[PDB]
Formats: sequence, C-alpha cells, structure tokens
Amino acid sequence: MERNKLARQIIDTCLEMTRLGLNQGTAGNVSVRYQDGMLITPTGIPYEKLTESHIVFIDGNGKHEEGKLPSSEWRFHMAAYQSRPDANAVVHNHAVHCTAVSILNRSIPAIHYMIAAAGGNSIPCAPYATFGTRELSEHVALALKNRKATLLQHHGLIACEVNLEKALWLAHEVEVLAQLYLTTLAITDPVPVLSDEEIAVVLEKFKT
Amino acid sequence: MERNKLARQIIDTCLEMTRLGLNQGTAGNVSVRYQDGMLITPTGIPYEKLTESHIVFIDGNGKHEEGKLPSSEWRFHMAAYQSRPDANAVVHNHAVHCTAVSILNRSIPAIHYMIAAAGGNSIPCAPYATFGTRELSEHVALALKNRKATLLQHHGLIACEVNLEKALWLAHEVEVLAQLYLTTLAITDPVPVLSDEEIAVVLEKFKT
Amino acid sequence: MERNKLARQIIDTCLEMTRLGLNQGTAGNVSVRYQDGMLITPTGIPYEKLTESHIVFIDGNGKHEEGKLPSSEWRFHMAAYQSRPDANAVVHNHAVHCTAVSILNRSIPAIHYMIAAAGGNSIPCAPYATFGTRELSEHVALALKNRKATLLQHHGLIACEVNLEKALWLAHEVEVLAQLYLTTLAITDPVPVLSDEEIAVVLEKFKT
Amino acid sequence: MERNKLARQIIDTCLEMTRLGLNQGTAGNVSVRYQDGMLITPTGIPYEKLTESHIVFIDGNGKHEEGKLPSSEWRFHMAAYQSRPDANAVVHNHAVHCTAVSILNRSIPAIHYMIAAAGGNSIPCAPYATFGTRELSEHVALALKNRKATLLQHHGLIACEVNLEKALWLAHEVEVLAQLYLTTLAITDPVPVLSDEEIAVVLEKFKT
Ligand SMILES: [Zn+2]
Ligand SMILES: [Zn+2]
Ligand SMILES: [Zn+2]
Ligand SMILES: [Zn+2]
Repeated sequence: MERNKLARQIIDTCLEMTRLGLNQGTAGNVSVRYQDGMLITPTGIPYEKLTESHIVFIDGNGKHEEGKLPSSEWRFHMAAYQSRPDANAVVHNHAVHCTAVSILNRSIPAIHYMIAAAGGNSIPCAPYATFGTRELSEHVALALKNRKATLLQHHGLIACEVNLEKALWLAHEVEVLAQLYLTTLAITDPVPVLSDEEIAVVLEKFKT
Repeated sequence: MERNKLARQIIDTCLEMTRLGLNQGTAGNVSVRYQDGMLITPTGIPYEKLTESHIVFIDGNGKHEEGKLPSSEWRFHMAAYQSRPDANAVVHNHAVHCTAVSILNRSIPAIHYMIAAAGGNSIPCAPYATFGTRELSEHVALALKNRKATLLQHHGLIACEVNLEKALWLAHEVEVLAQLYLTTLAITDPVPVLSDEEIAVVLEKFKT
Repeated sequence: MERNKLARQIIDTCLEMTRLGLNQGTAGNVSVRYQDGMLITPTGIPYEKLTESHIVFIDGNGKHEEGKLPSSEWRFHMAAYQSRPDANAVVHNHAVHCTAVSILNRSIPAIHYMIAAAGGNSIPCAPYATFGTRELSEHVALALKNRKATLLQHHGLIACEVNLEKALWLAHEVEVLAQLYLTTLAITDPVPVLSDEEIAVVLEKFKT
Repeated sequence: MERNKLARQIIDTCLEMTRLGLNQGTAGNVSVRYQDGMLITPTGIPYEKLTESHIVFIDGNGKHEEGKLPSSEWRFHMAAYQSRPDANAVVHNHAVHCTAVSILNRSIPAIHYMIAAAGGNSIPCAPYATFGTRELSEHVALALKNRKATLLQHHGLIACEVNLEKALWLAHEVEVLAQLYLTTLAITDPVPVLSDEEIAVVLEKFKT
C-alpha cells in the first residue's frame, strides 16, 4: 500500500469506467482514502494522458500538493470520507442513465433485488447545489448516511465502498438500475416494485 | 469431454456473455451437465480472474466440492437439469432488456418470427421469489416445461440448450426480442403480433 | 474477380456487420452477383467459423453446389437480383431498430435528408410472409422496384447496391434512420418530415 | 504546425469520432483553420482509407486544391471560421441523439450544468436548408454568434473550438446532453431545467 500502487489503481479505475460506458469525456473523478486525506485525480488532464505522478494528495485540512490542481469536485470526495468512516474509495461520474434519473429528481425505488447492494430499498437523489460548493458537500454527506450510492440532481452519481474494485462495481450496478427504471417508466408510471419485507429478506441474505 | 475442457468453455461463455453486453458486472452464472450433477461458476470471483480450477462440481444430491463456494443461484440450475432432461447447458444473466420486461411482469409475445427458437409462441415470465430459494426453483422448473428460456420477474433470464454455444445464442436472441418489445411498447400498446397459425408454420419450418 | 476474393469480402461483410451492431447472433446473410447466379453464405455455420470454401454457389435455376446448404433465406436474394438488374450485392440482417419499425408495419418517412440514399422519400415496409417462401420473395421484388432498401414486416431489412461496401453502408444508414424514427416517435406522433420538393432537391444534389 | 501534422490530427479526429459512436458511416467532416483558409476532409473516401495527402486545402476565396474534392459540406466550415474568429477547429457529424433532437426542431435547454460548455444556457437548433447551400451557411453563422455548438434541423450537429481535441470533446458532450434530453422527454414534457441565475453562476465558475 505505497502511494504509486494506489495511483495506478485510480488511473486503472478511470480507464475501466470509460470502457464500461459510465464515463463520457473529461467528466468523472476517482479518489482513495490515504494517510490523513486522500489521493484524487487532477483537474484538466484527460484520462488517457494520466500518469501516476499526476495524482494529487489532499490532506485532512484540504491543502493540496504543490504544483497540482485536484479535481474541481474534490470537496464532496472529502465529505464522503468524513461522513462514512468505512468508505475507502469514491467514484463519481455523469453516467447517462443515472443522470437522466437525477434530472427528474427521483429516487430509484426497488424495481430489482440488486437495489440492496447500496444498502437499503432505494438509491436516493440529493438536491441540486453548484458543483464544488460547501452546500453540495452537505447534501452528499446527508445522502450517504445510510446508503453507499446517491444520485445528484441535474448532475450525476457518487458511489463509495471499501476499495476501488467494489466502488466501480457498485457504480456500474446503479447505472443498470437507472437504465431499468427509465426504460420501464416510459411504458408504465409508477413502476412495479418489491415490498420492504422482500428487500429485508434480500439484505439479510446478502449479509450471509 | 474431460472436466477441464468443460471448465474452459464455461469461462469462455462468461467472457463472450460480457462482450455481447448481456452480462453487467458480477451478475450471471453458467453451468453444464456433468456426471451426476453439474459444473457451475463459483460465487464471489469476478469473471476475469476466473481460472479452470475455480469451477465448482455440485453432485446430484446438491453437495459441492470441498473449499469452493458455488454460485449463490445454483439451485435453479439444478432445477433446470431435472425439469428438462434434454438440457446440457444453462445460462443465467440479468441482461437489461429481458430484466426490464420482467419488471413489468409480462411475457414476450410473438412480435417476431424468431420467438420460436425458445420452443413456442412466447417467452414466459415466472413469478418472483427470493434468489436461491426452493420456491424460485419450482417456478423456473414449471416455466421451462415447454420452453427453453424464461424471464424471472424482477430479476433476469434463464436459457437452456444442448450445449453452451446454443445456450448463449438463445440467451442473446431473447435479449434482442426483449429490446424489440420494449422499444415498440413505448410507441404502441398492445404491440402487433403474429398469429398462432403463423408461429406453427415457423416451428415446423425450424424443425426442417 | 475470382471466386475466392468474392468469398473473402462476403465473410468480411458479415464480420463488419457484426462489429457495427447490425447483426445479432446467427441471423443475417450476404450474397454477391456471380456468373449466372450468386455466392451466398451457408446456413448453420456461425459467422466466426466461416471460411472461403463455406461460401455456396447457387446458379440461375436455383440449384446449389453439392454438399453445401445455402442460407435458409436465399430465395429473396435471388428475387432481388432479378428485380434489380443494377444490384450486385445484397445484405440482409435483423438489425434491432429496422426490425422494431417493421413490427409497427410502417414505412420510414423523410425525417432526415439521408433518406434519399435508398432512392426516394421513404424506406418502405413489405408485408409479412413466412421466411424462405415464394410469397415473401414476391413482396421483396415489388418493394425493391424503386428503392434499394426495404423493411420486412415482423422480420428485418434488405439492402442492395453495386458492391458489398455500398450495400453495408446503406444497410447501416437505414438502421440509423430507423433509430432516429423510433426515438422521435416515442416523443411525438407524427414525426416532422421534409416535404417532397425538398427530397427532390436532395436527390438531384446527390446525383451531382 | 506543419501541414502534415494537422492532417494527421484531422484523420485521428475522424477515427476517434467513429470510435466514440458519434460518426455512423460516411457522414461527418472535420476541418482546421490553416493559413488563409482551411484543411478539410475530402468527399467520397471512407474514413479508414484516409491518408494525410487526401486532406484538402481550401483558401479564403473558396478555391480548392487541384485534383481533390473537398467535403460536400465545406461551406458551413468556412462560415464558422468567418463568424467565430476564435474558432480553429470545426467538427460536424450526424450523431443519432443530436440529430433526433434536431428533427423535433428544439433547442436543448438547461437540463444539466454542463450545458455551459457551449457558452450559455442552451444548445440552439438552426433552421433547415439544403446541405451545401449558402442559405444553410447563413443560419449556421447566426447560430454560432454566441454559442460554440448548434444543432441543424433534420440534419445533425456542428461544434467549434480552439483545437480539435476540444472540438471533439464538446461534440461528445452535446451528444450526451441530447441523449439526456430525449430520455427524460419521453417520460415528462417539459423537462425540468436549471434557472438562468444558476447557469450564470456555473459560467463564472467555468471561467475560474
Ligand atoms: Zn460531477
Ligand atoms: Zn440472478
Ligand atoms: Zn431474415
Ligand atoms: Zn451533414
């Protein structure tokens, strides 16, 4: 767990994210918990020119390394880390289906049993606030109190997990759920959902 | 027909399934009939780290090999094998269009002549029951009595055939039919279908 | 213009067709005009196991080479060649958007100026008839009298041109037009179209 | 900044455009500002057979190099350059979502904060006029007066920027916004938007 290994995974996460179709051109930022703060992708530099030494260290006070410009969205990555002590990785993208659901300002309800991967019977949608602001950061910290993923109204998605592998995986799963919801919603509104008792069985089963 | 050749095809089936866009992140399990039970993919291990010796043998009594954890959905693979003696391979995924049709709880009717590939004038949708349960297993065995593919409400798809090649192929065909149905359904409901006499000509023709 | 060069292009056309997303699993057949009949893809054999010597020669009387089984849809390829003397290549697939428009039994009207690539102000839809029958063949020959592409109700698409390159290209263009029509149709019906005078200017311009 | 380096990027831009799914078969043309006119892709030649010496130089008077046929849509590339002095690269495609929005003849409103990348609170739609005409050229020059991207009714998209990298990037971003708008529009009309004050904060923030 040296710095450069963590920077290679961050870069590999951006690459896989783009290959999975979740990341569409210069949007998206990834981070990992490290020392007293985090390592995050830089602003500006396109994913394919990224090299290990581009990765930026931001400490717990919010100070970033000299000569590097962290992602313009770094503050809600730090919000995530202080609101969810168990989170070690944070993935953010503007994936098209998640973002369309966030434009309608709706939570994703329990239309599939995999909704439980993010911790409960829904994928919440946090209210709009300008990117990079303290106000956005507060909404995200409140939405992640009992969920590992949230939509951001008029914006995109955030997912957090114990490592980058699982955070990408979750991010991906919520984009599938989002696409499932939009496709069925164009046909029938509201969309049929599983009951809370049924999601409670599935959560228990996922613990086992 | 040694064990390792069957395990390479299983792994190759997961890979092709993901490349075809039918398998979206850690969902999906494949099996083949073998000896008195079956070889199935393990739970946990991501498709790309899979190696031949990861494949799990489950006998006819439901006992799995020592030190391996079979897919969490193995029971409906075994249900398939006892309900359809002619089936030698079973493919299961959560492909997005099939699953959206299963959220609406509808069968796919005869909107295209290829519906006959699964044996009749429809692609049925079996009722929801918690993954991995005996109750799910019974619904699947009843849906496969006269069809080689079925949707699973709020969940996904199962397809069975004489070998893995044909099972993947069928799985793929039902995802196309699913997408055809959802796209036309957003425009007109109900969707125009071919009559039963016409599907009966096509079945005879497919036998020849 | 020896046989094997024509068979490599046919095979290359199947490959490109699959890579472009127009051909989804074992559907689709391609042919070229040759001598007194045509070279067509065989039935059964999956596109990726195809080799030059798999290609089947069918003469002008409809007799096929010994030991080879031509595509199950060969008769409407021969219909195309006798109905359009200028056609030297024929491409058929079940591409998802074209086929969805053919399930609604509608022609594609002039929603984009590229509709003129197939010769007029529309992409017609020929009535359903069982695959491989004389009756299907007659509908296709009548739809291609003044168009180079047609939809086949409840089935798919046929496109013909002076060579395989242009036939694939046209096929592709009609799948785009199909997707344009379905996406706008879910929002507004009817969809705005360009007038016949405007398509007449574009045709003249395309001749120049 | 020699000619051949500029021709390699143009060709690389066509390739990336096709790989990103924005360019579907022989549509699309790219240009860069050069000397007193521009370098543009030729008409006819498919993107994959393009070589550096295929690139056509058109001077400020509209005269093209000897023995080369410039794109059939070159005139609105020249319109762009005279209407926006800061533009050094121009990308045009018929990307499916942008074009579907242009068939409905609607501007893309502020459904996402990234709408500000093209300079304001919208992505305008310029009125139809036959491809390659002076009349089309005038509409494009008026739509680009205060925007870096515009839709073309019944046709496609144009994007301009300081270099090819940024022009492709913008083009891509507008196709995402287009897809966001069509997907939400099928569910609710009108689609929720951010207010002008909010886009004004985002523009200021994007300047910083
Ligand atoms: Zn963002
Ligand atoms: Zn499952
Ligand atoms: Zn067919
Ligand atoms: Zn154009």
